[PDB]
Amino acid sequence: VRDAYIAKNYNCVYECFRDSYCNDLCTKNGASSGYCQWAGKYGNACWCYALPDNVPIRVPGKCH
Repeated sequence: VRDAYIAKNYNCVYECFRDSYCNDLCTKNGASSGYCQWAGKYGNACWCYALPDNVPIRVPGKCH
């Protein structure tokens, strides 16, 4: 499992503004927790906590 910017299709996240949405989103994939986090490198995103292993999260620089 991991803590990271969850991906969508091609190393892109869910640009969310409702931590709660994440709290539901991440765990919905099987994460233990879920919060929307933001940094800059890739902007804002959902930081899934203890997200399972089958979900390639994203960290490239730019989504594509």
